[PDB]
Amino acid sequence: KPYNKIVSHLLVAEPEKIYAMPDPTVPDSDIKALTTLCDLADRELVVIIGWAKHIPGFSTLSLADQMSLLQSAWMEILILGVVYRSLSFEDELVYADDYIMDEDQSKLAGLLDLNNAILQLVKKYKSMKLEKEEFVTLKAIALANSDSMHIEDVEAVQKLQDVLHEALQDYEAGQHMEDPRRAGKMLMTLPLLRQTSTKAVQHFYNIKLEGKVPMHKLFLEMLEAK
Amino acid sequence: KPYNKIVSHLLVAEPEKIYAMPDPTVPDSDIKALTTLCDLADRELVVIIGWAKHIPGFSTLSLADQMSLLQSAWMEILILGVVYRSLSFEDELVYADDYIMDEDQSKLAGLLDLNNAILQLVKKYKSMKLEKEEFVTLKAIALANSDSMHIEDVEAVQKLQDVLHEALQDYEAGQHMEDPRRAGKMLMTLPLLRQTSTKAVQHFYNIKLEGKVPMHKLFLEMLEAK
Ligand SMILES: Oc1ccc(C2(c3ccc(O)cc3)CCCCC2)cc1
Ligand SMILES: Oc1ccc(C2(c3ccc(O)cc3)CCCCC2)cc1
Repeated sequence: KPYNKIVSHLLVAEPEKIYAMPDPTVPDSDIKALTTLCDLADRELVVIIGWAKHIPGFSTLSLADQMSLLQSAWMEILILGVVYRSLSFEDELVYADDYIMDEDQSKLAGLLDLNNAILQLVKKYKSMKLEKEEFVTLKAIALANSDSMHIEDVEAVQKLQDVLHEALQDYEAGQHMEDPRRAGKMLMTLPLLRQTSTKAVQHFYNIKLEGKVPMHKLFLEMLEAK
Repeated sequence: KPYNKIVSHLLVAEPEKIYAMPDPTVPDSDIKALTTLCDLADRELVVIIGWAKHIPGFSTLSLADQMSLLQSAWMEILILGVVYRSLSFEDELVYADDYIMDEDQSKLAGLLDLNNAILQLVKKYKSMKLEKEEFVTLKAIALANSDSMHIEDVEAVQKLQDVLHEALQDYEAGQHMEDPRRAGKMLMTLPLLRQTSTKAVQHFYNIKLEGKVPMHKLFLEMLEAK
């Protein structure tokens, strides 16, 4: 009756934060900002692949299904990270401790509209007082619930969805008795995450095609997987 | 302890079906198919505005907030309708009783990819054995949970979300004791609905800009509202 083991487990499995390391020799530009961001994403993708797979049941899926889930969910997982890191800030996005974007910098990078949607996600979670326990559980649910069209073992993926959903249910029933509908409210934040991810993928795909911003192999593989 | 009044109420508030009435004098073409579809959407938008509103609390919102919710959610509500009408079919979308699209017709209309996503929604709901009670409750939740950036009374909209969520919870606790997580599973279908809506809006906005397909005023107002 002290809280849910899956939640406890996801908390200890949480990766250490990564630095963006913008090149201090390079003049600030939209190209610099986008290059720095895509480089950070590439490195975070490695972390995410390693992180997944720790999710109970995930490593028992075929490598194909593991890949399918990751290829569908990666943008949502990246976005939920920057949202969480940004909860204590106002109108700023904490991509990394050394890379915090305000409205002006978003404009300069051509990301004002996209970043404003991310800020909408932040605003909603601030109102809800999203906890770390809830954040890690939602990242794992976003992975399991990512709607890949290419899944081999649909029943096994549904089972993963269920284990993680039950964990959220249990956590909320124990920790948040004042709100018998909090788990559901948390699940109801997922559509805006999906919407913002969908738009972010299209945006960076367009940037990929325009050919002006260098991108690493893994990030390109993940982008091209949609 | 017989089922939830909000669910009962949404069932009786369900609009009658509408016909597409493709013009039988016009040769089949992508233009004919898209014109017929946008015309059907325009007429369904009127129905949806009338339907909303019957949702408890909805008419008590400012006209601004009523409009904001409708302008954000309309595509999701239209899509959930064609999904529901299509549950008893295989690889076909029942836009209307007189307008059922198979894979070949989708290709001809340039909607193969979009319609395939809608078919993914259908497939998931078929597996879950979505009921009419659950369909109408999800349409109302999609309206309340539509993430407009323009809401005046955020607390009032959150209250609407909560009333409808509680209705789903209650319905599932009474009707589906075999699955204590069914309400949550239903909420977890909303991200794919949002994703498919997001893509459909962009697609028809592109068609709007290309200027080849005639569109009526209300449909244009709703499209331009995103
Ligand atoms: O932790 C993150 C989150 C998002 C990101 C990206 C991002 C996504 C959306 C956005 O509005 C800004 C940056 C960088 C650019 C490539 C896609 C992912 C990078 C690291
Ligand atoms: O009941 C509906 C549902 C969707 C539709 C549209 C639709 C949406 C998505 C899609 O893949 C096909 C048609 C018609 C074209 C204008 C947008 C809405 C019309 C009536």
